[PDB]
Amino acid sequence: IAVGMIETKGFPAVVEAADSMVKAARVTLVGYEKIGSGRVTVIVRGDVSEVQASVTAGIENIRRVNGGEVLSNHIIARPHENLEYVLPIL
Amino acid sequence: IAVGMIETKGFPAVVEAADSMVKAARVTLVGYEKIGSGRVTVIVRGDVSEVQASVTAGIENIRRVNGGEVLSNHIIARPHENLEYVLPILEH
Amino acid sequence: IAVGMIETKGFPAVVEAADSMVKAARVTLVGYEKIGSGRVTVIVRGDVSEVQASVTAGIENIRRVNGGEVLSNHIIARPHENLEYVLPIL
Amino acid sequence: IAVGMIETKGFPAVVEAADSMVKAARVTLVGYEKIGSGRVTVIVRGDVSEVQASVTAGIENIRRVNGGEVLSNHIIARPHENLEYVLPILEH
Amino acid sequence: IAVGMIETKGFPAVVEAADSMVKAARVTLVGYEKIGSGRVTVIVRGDVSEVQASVTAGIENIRRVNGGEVLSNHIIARPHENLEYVLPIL
Amino acid sequence: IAVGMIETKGFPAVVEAADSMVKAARVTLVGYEKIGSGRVTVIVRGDVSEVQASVTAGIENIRRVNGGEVLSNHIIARPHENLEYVLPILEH
Repeated sequence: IAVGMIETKGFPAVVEAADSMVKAARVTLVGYEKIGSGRVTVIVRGDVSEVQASVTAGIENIRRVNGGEVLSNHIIARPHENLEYVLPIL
Repeated sequence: IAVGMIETKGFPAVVEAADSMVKAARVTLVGYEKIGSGRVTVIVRGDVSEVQASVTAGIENIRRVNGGEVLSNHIIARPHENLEYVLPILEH
Repeated sequence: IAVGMIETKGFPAVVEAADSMVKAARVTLVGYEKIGSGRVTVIVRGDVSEVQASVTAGIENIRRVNGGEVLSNHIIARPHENLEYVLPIL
Repeated sequence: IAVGMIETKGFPAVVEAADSMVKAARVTLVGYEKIGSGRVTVIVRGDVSEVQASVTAGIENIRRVNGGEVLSNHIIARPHENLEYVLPILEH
Repeated sequence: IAVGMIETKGFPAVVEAADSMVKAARVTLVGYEKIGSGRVTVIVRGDVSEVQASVTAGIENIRRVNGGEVLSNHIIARPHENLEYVLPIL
Repeated sequence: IAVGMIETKGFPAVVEAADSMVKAARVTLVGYEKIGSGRVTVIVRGDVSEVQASVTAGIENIRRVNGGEVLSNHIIARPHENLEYVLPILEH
């Protein structure tokens, strides 16, 4: 039920973030959010330990990306149920 | 009928803001608004006291966020009814 | 029939602009316009003297906003009827 | 069949532009176009002489606008028909 | 079957680009693409020699535009058929 | 099942990228993605060898483009299935 997010400047980087994330750990990819300014976020759910593993992987592997830039990242272990239908984290 | 808002630059931050807000106090998260340029606002309604507690929590918990940035925040204790049907400050 | 507009960088500020506007004077709020770049405008109609009162209030009260920034503001006392259905001022 | 355009950075300015244009001369306001980055263009059609009078008025009246800024302006006296169905320069 | 494109910062300039393009040569205007950041592209098709003529005209005439700014331009003489329905070049 | 992407600042560049990619090798152009700020990505799928040949060609041919700029590029040889239904990397 944890949520993990990686926000990049650039689309290719966000794809590699996503790929690496789902490969590293037992997490599933649920979201891809654009907010303009080149800022795109990919979002996964899973056990916190796994989501935690997945996010670490994504951040590491983005430096493999020519032009890759990570803007922010975050994990929430136990997100409130109210978030599930306001925010595209589902 | 109070309204609280936190505007961040970055999406993960806005999610923490939201999570923190609804956890800290008895308030309902009613929305999330993009206006471009990375700027996204998370919005809650509740008793002023609870909204004030939600906003304070969200602001202080965003500093935990790697790459998190808070651009603005605001509370209106008693917003005018006119605002509800022009501005996205009732449930989306 | 006057039109008053306040444009801010930031959404919360635009809400406070709106709130203050409708509270100060006999004006009604009709519009909220986004043009990107963080630029959002709120728009009211009413008697010029009131719209005038309302805009003054909104500009004053935005400094109460943590992160508040006013970009522009304007009043038109007697807007042409052609504007009403091209521009979201209605 | 002339076309006149004024592009501003800021929405209130574009409204003044439009107001000024249709007041100064015998022209019709046919649209308003956003392309991002605050950039919004107001567009009119009319006789070249009237369009030229509209645009001049709009530009000079925007300096009245607090925070107003004009980014570009242009007139085409006799625009090619091809433009009408690719570019938003007939009534929106 | 050639494709010619002119990208400006600003809308009025893109209109003058378009106008000049279709006037200079035997080319037809097919596209107007926005990608944000003020960046708008107009797109024509025609014989390469004509498209070539049309693009030269558009670039020259944009300096007539108060506030005119050309960001990029390009011609492809013989674009792959796969481009026609992925990209708004048709 | 490899994926190749080229992200440009500017639309004409992205068209050259695409043209170059599908011409250089046996790959299919599956999309074009805007994320704002001028940033547009062109995306192909194919055998890794062909995708690698497509991307190299596109990058080197964009330097021909007047005003062309490449912001990022990337290839994933064996992308995870999960990506296909969250990210726009199957045909648009």
